[PDB]
Amino acid sequence: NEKISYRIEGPFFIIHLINPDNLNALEGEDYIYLGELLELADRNRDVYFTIIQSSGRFFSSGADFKETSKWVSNFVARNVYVTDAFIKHSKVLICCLNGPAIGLSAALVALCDIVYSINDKVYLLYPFANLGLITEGGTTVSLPLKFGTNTTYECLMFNKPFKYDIMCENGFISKNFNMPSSNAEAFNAKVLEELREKVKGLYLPSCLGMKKLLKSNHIDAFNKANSVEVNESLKYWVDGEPLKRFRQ
Amino acid sequence: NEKISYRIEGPFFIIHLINPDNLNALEGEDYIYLGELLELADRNRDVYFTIIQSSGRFFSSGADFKETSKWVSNFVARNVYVTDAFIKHSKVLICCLNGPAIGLSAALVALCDIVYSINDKVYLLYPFANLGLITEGGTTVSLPLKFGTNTTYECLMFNKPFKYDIMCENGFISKNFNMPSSNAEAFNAKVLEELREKVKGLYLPSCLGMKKLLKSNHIDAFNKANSVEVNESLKYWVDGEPLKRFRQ
Amino acid sequence: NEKISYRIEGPFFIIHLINPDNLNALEGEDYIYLGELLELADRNRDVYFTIIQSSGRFFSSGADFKETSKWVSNFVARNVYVTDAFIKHSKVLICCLNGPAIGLSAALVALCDIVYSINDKVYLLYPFANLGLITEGGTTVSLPLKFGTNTTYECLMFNKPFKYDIMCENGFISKNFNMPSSNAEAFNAKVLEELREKVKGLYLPSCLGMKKLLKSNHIDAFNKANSVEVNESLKYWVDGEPLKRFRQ
Amino acid sequence: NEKISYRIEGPFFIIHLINPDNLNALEGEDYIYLGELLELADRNRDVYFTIIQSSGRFFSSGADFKETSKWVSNFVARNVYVTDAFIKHSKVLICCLNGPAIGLSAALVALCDIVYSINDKVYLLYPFANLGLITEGGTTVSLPLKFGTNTTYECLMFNKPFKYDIMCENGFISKNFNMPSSNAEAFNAKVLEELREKVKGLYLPSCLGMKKLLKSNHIDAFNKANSVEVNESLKYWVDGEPLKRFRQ
Amino acid sequence: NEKISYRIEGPFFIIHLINPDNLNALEGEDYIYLGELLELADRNRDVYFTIIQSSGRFFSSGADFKETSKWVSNFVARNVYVTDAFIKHSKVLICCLNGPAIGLSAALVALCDIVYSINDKVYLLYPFANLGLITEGGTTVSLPLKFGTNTTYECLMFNKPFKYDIMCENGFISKNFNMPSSNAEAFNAKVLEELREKVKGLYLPSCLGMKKLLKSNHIDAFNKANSVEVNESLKYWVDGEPLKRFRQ
Amino acid sequence: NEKISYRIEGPFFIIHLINPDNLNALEGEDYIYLGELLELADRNRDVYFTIIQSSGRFFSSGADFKETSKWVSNFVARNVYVTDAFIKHSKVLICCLNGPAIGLSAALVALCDIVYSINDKVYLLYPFANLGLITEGGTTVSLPLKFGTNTTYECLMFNKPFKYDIMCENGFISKNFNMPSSNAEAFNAKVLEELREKVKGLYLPSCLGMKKLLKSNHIDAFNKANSVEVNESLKYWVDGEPLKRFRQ
Repeated sequence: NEKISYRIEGPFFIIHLINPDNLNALEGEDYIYLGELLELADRNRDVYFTIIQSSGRFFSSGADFKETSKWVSNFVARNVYVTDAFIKHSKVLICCLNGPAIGLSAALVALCDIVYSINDKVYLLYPFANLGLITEGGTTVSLPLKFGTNTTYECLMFNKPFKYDIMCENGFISKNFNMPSSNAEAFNAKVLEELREKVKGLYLPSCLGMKKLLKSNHIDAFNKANSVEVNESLKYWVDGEPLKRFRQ
Repeated sequence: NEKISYRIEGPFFIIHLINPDNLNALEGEDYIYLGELLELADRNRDVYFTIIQSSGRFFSSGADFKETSKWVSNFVARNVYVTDAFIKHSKVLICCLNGPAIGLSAALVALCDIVYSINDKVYLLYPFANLGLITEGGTTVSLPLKFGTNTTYECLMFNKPFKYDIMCENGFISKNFNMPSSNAEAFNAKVLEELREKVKGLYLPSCLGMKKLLKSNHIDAFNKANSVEVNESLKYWVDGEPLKRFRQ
Repeated sequence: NEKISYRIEGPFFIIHLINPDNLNALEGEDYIYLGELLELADRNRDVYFTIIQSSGRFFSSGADFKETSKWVSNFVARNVYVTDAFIKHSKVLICCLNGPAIGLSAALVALCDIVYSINDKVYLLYPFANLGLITEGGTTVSLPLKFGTNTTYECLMFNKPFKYDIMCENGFISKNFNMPSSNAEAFNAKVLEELREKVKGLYLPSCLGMKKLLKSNHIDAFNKANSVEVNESLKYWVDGEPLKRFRQ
Repeated sequence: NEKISYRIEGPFFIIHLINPDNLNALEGEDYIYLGELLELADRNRDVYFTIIQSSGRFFSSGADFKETSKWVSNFVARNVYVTDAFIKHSKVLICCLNGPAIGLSAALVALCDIVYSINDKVYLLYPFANLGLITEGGTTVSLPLKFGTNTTYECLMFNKPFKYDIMCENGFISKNFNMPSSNAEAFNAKVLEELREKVKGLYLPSCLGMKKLLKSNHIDAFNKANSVEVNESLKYWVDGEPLKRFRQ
Repeated sequence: NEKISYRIEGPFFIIHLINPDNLNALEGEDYIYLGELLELADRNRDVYFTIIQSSGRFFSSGADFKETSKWVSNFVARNVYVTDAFIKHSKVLICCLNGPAIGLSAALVALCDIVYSINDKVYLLYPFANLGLITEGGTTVSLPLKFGTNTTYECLMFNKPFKYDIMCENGFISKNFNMPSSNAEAFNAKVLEELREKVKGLYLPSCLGMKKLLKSNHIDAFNKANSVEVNESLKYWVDGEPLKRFRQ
Repeated sequence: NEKISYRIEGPFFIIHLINPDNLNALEGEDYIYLGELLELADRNRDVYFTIIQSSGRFFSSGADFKETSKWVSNFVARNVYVTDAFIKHSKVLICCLNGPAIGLSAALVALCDIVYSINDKVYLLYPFANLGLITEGGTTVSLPLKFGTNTTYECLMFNKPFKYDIMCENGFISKNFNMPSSNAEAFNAKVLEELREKVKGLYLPSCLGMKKLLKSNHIDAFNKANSVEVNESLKYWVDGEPLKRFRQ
């Protein structure tokens, strides 16, 4: 893949979105690829942390759109697959939010264990109501969990962003680096520099044991959300509203 | 009913408490009526949102109190009935908090999906400990969910209000309109004006699909809370403490 | 026990850590004793509230460390026993945080229903990753519940404190008394003075009824966390990492 | 109570229905009394087994029937109370079926851990459909559990007995003593004689440990059945059908 | 529909398979139609029982088989739809087994509340292993429930029939009419004649109340089985094994 | 291991107890070894069925018994380990019962998916009450599931065998080969001969898909039983009763 790279640095398996010119819009095969990198990280016994980093001004603008139009099966398969990979991952998922994330890629940011922001202009947008669709990527559970149920209805029902202030107010962001949006690259490096200091001394397998115990609180609910979100959407696709809306 | 009106405006089924002289105190039949308006809204295929609006300085002061005194069966039936109607409603419930809500009507404000406040003097009071009673209207689940479990014990155990600051700190309020308490009517209009702009463009059935998926996270827990709250209270009624306290 | 006292004052069963010289470090038998005081409080029909108070500058520095080294069975038995006593207690648990709590005693502070702080220097530290161990004392459930899941991963994975600001931001603390750390004794008295005013008027059995309904939301999850935390740790003990680390 | 006696013989707390002239029909206070004997047995640390024995040709013909007619609250309270006592009992419940059981007393026979029959004419009848009522005494769970779900619908829907053949076919009866119905007294003695031989040698607290682990499989489902059976019946009582039918 | 008729006789909504020449093989639209008859029966407030009757020597031989071959979506939609209709039906489902049932129609016989057999040659066959498929029509739950888990593995793993003896041994059949297979018509009439006698006297809404309480024991498990059976099969379809096998 | 062999024959991974002189009594390391053979079978993508075969007149007489006596930790570790391996195994487990099984090895026979008996003298004995112990090897769930809850209390409470008649009455045995106990070897061969015929034609991965869906009905309950059985036993070991009894 040309749009996504990865490397391993000690106990950190680093994944990087490197298509800043297209706002790291991602296609179905890019979400499959992302899911296969998480499988590589999950099987590497040296890796303890999987860091998701991007580039440019946006973290990701979400799904890139260009009865064979029954092409929506490959769209739903790709969503379920990469959502499932984020849900079951056993290594510590850390998102470096270098800017806004929209759609499915905003959903994956909400499934990460720890999130860091470049600055206070980041936001998460879930435009399901404007696309004639419903929750996806496990957001049925992840948004009420991490932002509270009333805030969640305000954002989702009226297609409004989860902004920085709301993020800080719910503790979704562990640390804001307060750095210019023109350099994601320095933000990417300074997070890894800070991660290298905080793991010194620690017994890393302990991080994995805690995560495993922590993930069991909601693992059923996340897995069921992945399934009922798909099921419930089929009828939106059969009606055809998403198909108009997905064109302007 | 003279104390409660309703009208439909496009996709908004609007319910309005219009007894500002008695602080919109409500009797058992007023809670039944409220429950029957939610059934009318829930069956109207044009309605997508049910807005609960009040009048005057208070949203509601709660239950209006004036072996035939086994009149507590009609009090518990009315609580279960209207709590159940709020729990199962499939349209987006939006509360316009024009002032304080106390008791059962404070419980229904906590069951709404979205809440807006007129100003920073609003509060929610659950005086169960001062009435020799226990949680009701599904507050066993709704308060820890939307305010956090420690805050919940502080308010409930010592009969203390959930004030505006606590509300904003937990994101219970989506927007404070910062308007004088002498005009609920202008606050009621400006919320509907803002709701008319935010639904433009959206696919409304999408709002319902998300809600249905969202409500399933806690539907069992809310339904069981409605039942065990009643069960567990019976013995408080059999002792007689509420009966003294319900008189001064 | 010389390090822990208790007394009863009306409806308040008061437990007090009185070993400020050793930062109220506690041994296995001190955690057993704590668990037996909660059984005495839980069976006293006059008691409605169990207040946990300490002394000096620290609330508690946690476990005091000085194939017979299979002495870890008595360490795991003591943790399960006192965690279980906090989990099932039916009286209102109120912690007077007079300073930092670390380890197992930080875990018990997170199981209390209501927490008050002496001042803004208090913190909670869970150094499991630095000891080659995993979550304990029901923290698998209590930390994500009361601080949110992302904040929880940041603190636990990197051995970082849950500080005052994070505490206030999640509403973990009901009231900060803003008093010097040199006098826990005046902080202990002023909390009890304020508790004596807030219970006046109330029907105390109502406090117990609400708690019982409130505790049922998570009782299964807390009991299972107590068990799987032990189970999952055994292999950390069998490896031997904790044994080195527990020495410097 | 004149209709019910009890005695203790080593580790056996023996309860005996001794009103053969009225077919051991039982009134509300007799079901309360039965429930209080199970509390005495449950608290006696010497008792390991609670044997329920009757007299005459019937084990029990069920409830004995002779807005004050809101006397149905004391009928529902008595059912919930004695059902709950059978559900939570921690000692081995053994029923000596000396003949047919009908109604609520047939429900309690289905909640016993072990059942012995005098002869092949015993039967269990649940006439809920002929009384304009619904399942009670936890039969919603106990009948499908111990007789299978299709057999259960055939018996309940059409008011038909669970006969001996059906009982043996599902293993509801551990042993048929094949003795005449004219002597329950010899059947009562020969069961106790056989119980005295089978406990010799055994570690009795082991019987209690197994039961505790065994009861946890369905304890939630039994407790919820006790509650939803009552809830769901209220509307049958409010209609009035049971009231006619309860008279001929 | 030419292959399926229905009529209403007092409280019995009678559905009849009338294509004995093709062994009542059913196509996708015939399963949809069956599902729509259950919706008509479920909404008719006069109906209390829905009787499923067939004709000829077989109850049904199952699915009738004659990238457009992505025709398997309409095959999976039809299975989920009619399985769901049987799962949620609120009226008493009674199957008149006039002979063998195979496949999806054998699955629907296992979802009926009560089953009657014409004679001892009836059998139920689930040939999933011989078709390169997996459980369907909720058989994941219904077979272990009504036949026991070991018997279930023997039949399913090796493509072997659930025969009459196994049926009687688990109480799946309420009554065998012992009548020749050459006249389903007289068997159909004699069941309805016997149903007309057994409902006399009873309070029919009581049948519905019991069913509602009874169905709640497993409703979650049946609904989840309907979903995970589909999900898990997709990959069998993507491999292509069913497609060969579905041809000979 | 000298007492246990294994071989692979097409899709059958065959495990064989070959110590007929000691009635295939098994030690802790033999249960570990059994657990490691199930891991080898579970990872072999060619294997679809794991057949457990024994030798001589007994299938197995159970645990072979010959503060270092804190040797009970290695006894509880071995039980949990091999129980867990049987619980999670994904290949079809088939037990060839060549005679009686007692203790932990009787527990593993109850965890097999399919059971065949040599003749009608086989039995399963769970002597927990005679050893001052409680249920183990997941029998808390497996016995009530496969034999019914009343039968289960009769056998367990009074230390009585689950005999052949009870086995056939609950369908625990798929087929009795009716062969002399002097030749387990011919019974072992004739089962494999019959297994080779029944798999011909079938799509074997289908067997695995069904099993996976089937095992999910009770997987939580089996895993929790494995844990709470151990937990609850510790106090029986701390008392010391098992230690006397384990000697005569």
